[PDB]
Amino acid sequence: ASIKVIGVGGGGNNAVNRMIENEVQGVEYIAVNTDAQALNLSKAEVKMQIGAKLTRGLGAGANPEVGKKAAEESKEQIEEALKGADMVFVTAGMGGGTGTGAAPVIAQIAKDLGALTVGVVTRPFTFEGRKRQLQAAGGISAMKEAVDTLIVIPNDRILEIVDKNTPMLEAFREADNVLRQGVQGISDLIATPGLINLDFADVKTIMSNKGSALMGIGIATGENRAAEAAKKAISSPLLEAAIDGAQGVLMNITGGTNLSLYEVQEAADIVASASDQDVNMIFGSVINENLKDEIVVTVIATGFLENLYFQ
Amino acid sequence: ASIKVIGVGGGGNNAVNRMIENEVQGVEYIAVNTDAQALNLSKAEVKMQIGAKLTRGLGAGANPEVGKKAAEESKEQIEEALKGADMVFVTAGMGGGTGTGAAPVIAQIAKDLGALTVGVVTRPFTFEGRKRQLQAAGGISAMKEAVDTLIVIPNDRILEIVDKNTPMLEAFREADNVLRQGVQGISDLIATPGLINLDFADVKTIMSNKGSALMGIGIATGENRAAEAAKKAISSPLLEAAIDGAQGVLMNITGGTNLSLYEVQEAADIVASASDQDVNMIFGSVINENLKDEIVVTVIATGFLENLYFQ
Ligand code: NA
Ligand code: NA
Repeated sequence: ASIKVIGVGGGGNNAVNRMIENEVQGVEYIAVNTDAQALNLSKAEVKMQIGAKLTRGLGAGANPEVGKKAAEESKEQIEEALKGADMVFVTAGMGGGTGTGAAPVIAQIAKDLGALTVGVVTRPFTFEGRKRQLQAAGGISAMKEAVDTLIVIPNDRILEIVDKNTPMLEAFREADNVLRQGVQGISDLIATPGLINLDFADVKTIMSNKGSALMGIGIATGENRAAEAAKKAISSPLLEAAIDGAQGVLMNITGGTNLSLYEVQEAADIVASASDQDVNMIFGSVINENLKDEIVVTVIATGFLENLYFQ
Repeated sequence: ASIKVIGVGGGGNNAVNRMIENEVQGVEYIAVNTDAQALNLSKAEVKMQIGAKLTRGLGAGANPEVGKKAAEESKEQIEEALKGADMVFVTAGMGGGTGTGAAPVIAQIAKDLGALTVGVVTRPFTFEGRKRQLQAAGGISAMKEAVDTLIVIPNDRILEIVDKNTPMLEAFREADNVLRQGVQGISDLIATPGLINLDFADVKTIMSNKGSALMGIGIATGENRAAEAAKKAISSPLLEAAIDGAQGVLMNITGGTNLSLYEVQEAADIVASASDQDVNMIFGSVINENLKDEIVVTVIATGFLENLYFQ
């Protein structure tokens, strides 16, 4: 019901701006940062500088311990901002100071206020280096303890989706779009008009597994678009483990006014077929009138036990 | 000081028997099973049938939920057996009913009595099938929540170490020997006479990280045996992640009376060199007079964040 999306650090702030630009419905936005200049580029109504005394508005120096202390020092302000939320999406890039350190604090605060708490985070590109990778892993570990479900987006896999000539700036931009998709894929089903909506209880079920979660996105146009987009979503490089490993599955199929119930069910069947016979699966559909013939299928698959996929 | 090794199910019971056969010092042995016939093959002084009413001595039917309930029903008996332990090694194969379900209960009991609680478990061979793999992953997940450190031994990697003509029976036997090595590698350093012993506090440090732990074993003979065994241990297929990912490292070098302090330090240097500059590393050495020219180096590396190594 009351849904808040809280963007923590640069990548999270970008995901929040993308949602606002795209007029995503039914949610309140909160932008959090230690970097006051980055925060002043936010489009969010609620802009929350944390660590003012500690960081002086200059960011966390890529130190997760500073992001953490900043969040701890602004605990009261965060609690007030999230008060009464039924669901909170805590969205952040991992590997820096602010996202890595503050997001897990914010997540535990959201849990403590009684919110269904969903983390949506990116693992940094390998090109960012080993220190970024290691810090990110620390953050992902803390986030996993602090949320109900943690959706982890591997940025390296984005480089498998986009053109090989994609510039680095656009690669980051695409990462932040995938973050936005991880949030909107779920929130739209609860908040926005479609052929099939889900209530909080429905979502709440699959979003309360242990392990971690992954997402896949598929886009298609043309007569066989529903089957094609559904297969693309489950075959997505973002979905690093096959969906038959998942304990729960949510499917969102979004399209224009020419998307039919038959297409929704056909896509759902394909996803169900690739899943465990005992999966808990839910699905919905929403209409975006700016789509003509394009449809977008987002699968969120939860309950992957990390130990099963250890290299 | 008071060290207990508790073998839970068939694989754990085998590891316990191997230690007893090899006269491992300084530890008390407890064998646990739901299968009364398997338990009557134990050499352990304390033999603990669990789930007598529930399973009638016939085992858990490969159902982890039955192993769990059996352990829960014998909680009092387990608490009495472990009472006062300073350290408890909970050793089990994962993927069956008894090991998978009972070991995590036993581990949390050991934690609740104030023991430093180390899990040493095997992941089943792939040839055992998908159901075994999935059950095992569930168990590893529960064990990780219930111990201070969880050492995970991938049985498939044993097939990379042994002869390609090794029969299946001997493959299982080798798995259970690696389990024993995971326990004795640590316990011998606290309990058994050597060039260099470690006290509880020393171990306790590296055994209290988060994430999971891995082990590597190296064996060599001849003039350059110490350097060779140390390099073999850190290059071991059992050590599925490179040791520079670890937060803590223990090295045990064991040999006959011809093993020198120089050799111990040389091996320790090689291990330290391959580790993170900021690793917490400890090492010791013990003498086994039945070794002539052979030495054995065991590395236990703790604090691997599982998310970092997700496929
Ligand atoms: Na950041
Ligand atoms: Na068993």
